[PDB]
Amino acid sequence: MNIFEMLRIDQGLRLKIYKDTEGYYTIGIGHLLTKSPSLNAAKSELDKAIGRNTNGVITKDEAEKLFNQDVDAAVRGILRNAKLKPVYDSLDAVRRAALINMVFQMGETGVAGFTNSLRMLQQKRWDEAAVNLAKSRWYNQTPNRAKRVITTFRTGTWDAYGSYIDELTGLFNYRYLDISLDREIKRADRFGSTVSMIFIDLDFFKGVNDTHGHLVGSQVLNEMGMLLKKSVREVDIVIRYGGDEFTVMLVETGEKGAATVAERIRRSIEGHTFLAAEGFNIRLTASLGYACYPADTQSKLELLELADKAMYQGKEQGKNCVFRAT
Ligand SMILES: Nc1nc2c(ncn2[C@@H]2O[C@H](CO)[C@@H](O)[C@H]2O)c(=O)[nH]1
Ligand SMILES: [Mg+2]
Repeated sequence: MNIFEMLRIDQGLRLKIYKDTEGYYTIGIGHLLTKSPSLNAAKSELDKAIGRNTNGVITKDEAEKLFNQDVDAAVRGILRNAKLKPVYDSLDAVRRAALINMVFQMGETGVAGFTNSLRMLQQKRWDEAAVNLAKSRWYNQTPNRAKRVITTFRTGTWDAYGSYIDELTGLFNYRYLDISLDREIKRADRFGSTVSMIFIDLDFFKGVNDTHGHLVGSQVLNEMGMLLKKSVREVDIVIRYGGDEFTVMLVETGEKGAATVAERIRRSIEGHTFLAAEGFNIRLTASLGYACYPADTQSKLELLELADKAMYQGKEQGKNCVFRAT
């Protein structure tokens, strides 16, 4: 965990322009391009910011450079702010990340208005700072993010963000499904775009544990996570759940893209030899099901239900297959 991954959890990563909660054109890890209603003005600013003719689309490397520029500007502003500089200078690196996080969300002036919280932070009175931080419009507006940021100030650890990471595979875990889904569905609702969910369940995975032992099976799941990430884009969200069950949430594409990605995943699993560098010859297939929002449903919960039912239909009809919700 680090400040990039922390803000990616809180703000997502997007490689095409989207609209934030106020309707403002944004890209990357929460980089506001403009408040202008003009998409053209947003694209002209994006080209200046990246230093390329982007037509509204950037690479992950570009988004992370833009993010680092935004962190540097937040720190330089903190250091020029008489109320924030002494607190920042006094904090350790993790708690500085929490302060920067607040500046990303609400701006420097907003953070500087946390008079009593800042006092307690400068005095290392962590529990009192956490109580004071929650007495704010910020906490009420975004309580889940504020609780994470507050826990980071209270503890000085990354644990509130690490609890979204699956230890075995390094993928996101089931706790991230709520956050990521709610966020990309809302962004799609504002923008008129599509979100698709793909459920993937390995076929006969118990047979790997039976033949090679559970430690080998766990390494197969780790390699499966790597293969899924290689098969999708950096804006797509890959989660493990549980056991040999994974989800992929597709962002920034449509129904045709969902079909293409699900078929690519199925084919890539079927063609892959697992643990080959360790001398194994493990072969697997998977059953996949997917559904698209808003085409197939206008309920996020139903979207999950339909993709899972489509996957199970594949399981019942021979496995090694992809079904879209009917
Ligand atoms: N090796 C291994 N097997 C698992 C893990 N999680 C679930 N499983 C097994 O995968 C099978 C899925 O049906 C079940 O027997 C689970 O016990 C894991 O982390 N490692
Ligand atoms: Mg299975």
